[PDB]
Amino acid sequence: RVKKLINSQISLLIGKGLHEFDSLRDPEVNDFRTKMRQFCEEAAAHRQQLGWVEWLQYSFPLQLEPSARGNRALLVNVKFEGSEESFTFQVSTKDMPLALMACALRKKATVFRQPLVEQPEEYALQVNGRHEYLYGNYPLCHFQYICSCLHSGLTPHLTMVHSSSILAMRDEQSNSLWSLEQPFSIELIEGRKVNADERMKLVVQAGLFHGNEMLCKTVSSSEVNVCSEPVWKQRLEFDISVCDLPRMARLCFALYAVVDCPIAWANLMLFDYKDQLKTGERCLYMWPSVLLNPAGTVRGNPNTESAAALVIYLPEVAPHPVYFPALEKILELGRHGERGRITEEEQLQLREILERELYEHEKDLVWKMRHEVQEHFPEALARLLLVTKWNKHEDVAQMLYLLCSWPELPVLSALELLDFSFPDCYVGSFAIKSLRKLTDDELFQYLLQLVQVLKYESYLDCELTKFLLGRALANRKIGHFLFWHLRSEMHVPSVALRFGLIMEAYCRGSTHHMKVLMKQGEALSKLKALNDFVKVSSQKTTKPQTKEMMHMCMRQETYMEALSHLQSPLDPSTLLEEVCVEQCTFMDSKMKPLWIMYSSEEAGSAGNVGIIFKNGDDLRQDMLTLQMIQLMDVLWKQEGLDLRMTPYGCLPTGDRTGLIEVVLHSDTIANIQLNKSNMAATAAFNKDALLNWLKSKNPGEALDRAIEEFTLSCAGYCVATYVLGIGDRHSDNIMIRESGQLFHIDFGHFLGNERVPFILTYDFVHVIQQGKTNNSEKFERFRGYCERAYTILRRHGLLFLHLFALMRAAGLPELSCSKDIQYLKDSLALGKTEEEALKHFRVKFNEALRESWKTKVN
Ligand SMILES: COc1ncc(-c2cc(-c3ncc(CN4C[C@@H](C)O[C@@H](C)C4)o3)c3cn[nH]c3c2)cc1NS(C)(=O)=O
Repeated sequence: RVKKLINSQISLLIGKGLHEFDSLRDPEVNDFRTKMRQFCEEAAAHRQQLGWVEWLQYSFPLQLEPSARGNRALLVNVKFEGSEESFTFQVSTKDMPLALMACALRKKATVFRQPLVEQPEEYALQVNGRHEYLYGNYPLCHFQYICSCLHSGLTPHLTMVHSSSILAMRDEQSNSLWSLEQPFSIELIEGRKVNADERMKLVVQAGLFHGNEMLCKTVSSSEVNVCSEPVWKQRLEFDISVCDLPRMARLCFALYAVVDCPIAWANLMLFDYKDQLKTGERCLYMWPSVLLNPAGTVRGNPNTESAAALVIYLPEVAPHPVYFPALEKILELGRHGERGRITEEEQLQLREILERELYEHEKDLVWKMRHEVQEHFPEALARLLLVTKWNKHEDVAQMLYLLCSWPELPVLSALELLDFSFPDCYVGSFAIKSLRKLTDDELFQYLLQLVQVLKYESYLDCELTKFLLGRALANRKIGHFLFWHLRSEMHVPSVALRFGLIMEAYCRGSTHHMKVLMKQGEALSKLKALNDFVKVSSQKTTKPQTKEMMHMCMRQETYMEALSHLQSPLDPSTLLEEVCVEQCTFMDSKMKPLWIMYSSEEAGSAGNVGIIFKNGDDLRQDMLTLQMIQLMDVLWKQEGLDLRMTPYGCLPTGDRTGLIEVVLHSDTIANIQLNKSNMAATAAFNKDALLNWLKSKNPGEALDRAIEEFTLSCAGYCVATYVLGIGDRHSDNIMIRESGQLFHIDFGHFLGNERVPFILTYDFVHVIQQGKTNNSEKFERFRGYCERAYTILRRHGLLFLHLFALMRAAGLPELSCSKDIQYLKDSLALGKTEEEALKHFRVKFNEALRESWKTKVN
């Protein structure tokens, strides 16, 4: 009964019935399902037996300040679970949670006149009405929650949770090739269901690829007249022996009409998932184009009824099955050869290119010196993997002999190896091996890219999937975001099977978390139906009329139940308790997004949270932009610079659907600049508006801190939008917080899409200068923040480039070519010394001040 129940709940949550994986009768899907179910159920068993602190590390992973992972006194209100009563203690920032625990326990002993059996060690500190905890040996200032409280001046509210109450949570949450010298060849039989102009002819272009690099030149078929069912029945002979074909070789096709006109493409892996070379007839269910697409999926289009179908024939090269030689035979072949006997002058020339795109002779020097590359320049592995002739088996074996004895490389170097430019399974396997040392916070930071890399994968059962599942089942937040990255792409036919299969495997490993996520999905189901109603309604009547009707709809028990008592998909730590129907509304833009507010008596002031549900637009690019700004913030803070950034949440959840985090106490620059009457912010000059509003919100001494907050966030956003090429910036997509904090919203365009200049808006220069026409003391202190922030990002120039290259797998239109990646290389001026790039930045900063000074004049 329960086995049947779990499957039906998995089918509903993943957004595809489990029976549909079975109907494929594909042994690759069936072997993935049994192997990963077993792998996931082991993690489940390991977890259900963890210690109580180890359970806190899984369920409530520490949220530490970027400064700690690698005095000033304060009031903290502490209480005990089974009591409404609480005590406020004066503590220090330098103090550990345990000192506060033993403190909380002394006052409870005096209040109850009993010398308490318990020790501070037995308890943990929960943030009031949040799935957040404060434990480990870290001062209060090192926790993201205490640090936050110190800037908004607020008192931290904590609850003492006993070890027995945590274990209660743990318990309630239970579950031979190299002797085939003949040239490679296929028989292109015919084409099916093709749709093209009857005037033209159909040509099939096939190509053999090892990622982006061609194994041999391309070949085109004979020009056969346009008709629905074209016929060829001709041999295609490639310029490569069947002995020379690498394990990860993909045969690519491109059907196209000509008098050029793309129609469809399709790719397949020449070797199956059991290392066996493929034989027999092959029907290719084609994907529609807009010619050769090597990066595209190697699985056929699921829509067999409408899609084009080319019939090929991989012939029997031998009378018995042929497998790719095992590692033991590979390492034995590559074990033989001559080392690099190079003179001091060529060793200097080698050091020049290995520390530096290179000429043909320069690739010959890397290859000869492949042992000195391994020995003295191991971090130059990727450059050596690029010089390898992946169309020669002896060359691949010599290379794969060095890779098996290659020392582990840093996380930075491992991320580059994950690229499609490195298609070898042993190279990919080596990348995950060097990525294991990634901490949970770093893995969280790069989890979006690692999920997109799943789209480059040639087979279902892979190291990257087992790695992502392993880390996801060891950490409930990683698991949370892994699920939503997969769930949000189920509508895309090319990944739906892969992604469907990963979530099922996850769900097997966490039955309780599937139930938690089903609750998020039920809430998002209601929000879609309500948002649709608002779209239709706003077209038929006034905003108060639609708002009231949204409120009536929300007040239905079905809605009240589905929309309340959940974990936020934006942040699993945030609990969305009682839905505040009176505060819910909708935005007046094209997609009419929903503004949903929540309150929690258990969480108090911190439990006033809201989420925005937006349906109609792809939100993935916003998310990427936001994650990139957040990374900058993390990087700046690791160098001691806090630019008071607002890296608010944005998470795609489904088809052109997702969530945006509400920042309360903020309004857009435009709304403030409206300069309305009978308000505190009303101005004598419109340039006074932002400043007047910062004054109204910040009385007395407080105003100076708001001007500083503005200056810091501004400098951070001026740099963030310049490096990322964020354009279409106006007063409607620029916001200000009551604390003085400036931040940007709605990122529709990045990376030029051409050559976006640095912008200094005189409205924000007027606040920086404290309303003074000239204030060089304050203006140049802001230029210093821009510079420092700019020169810190350049030091991690290789990281953003490594991350943005991986994001090319996402299929975002503004991230589709090397022109987009080049944009970042120019914005960070990576091909320059720190001096040159700085002088250049100043040229562009002064170019922006001259442009700002246009308004200043009037
Ligand atoms: C990807 O697109 C977006 N990305 C972000 C936001 C957005 C937009 C806002 C926002 N825009 C205006 C206001 C302030 N208003 C909100 C209104 C409900 O109540 C007023 C008191 C102040 O807040 C916001 C506030 N916190 N978080 C926010 C996020 C909106 C959108 N979509 S859009 C431009 O609304 O179509």
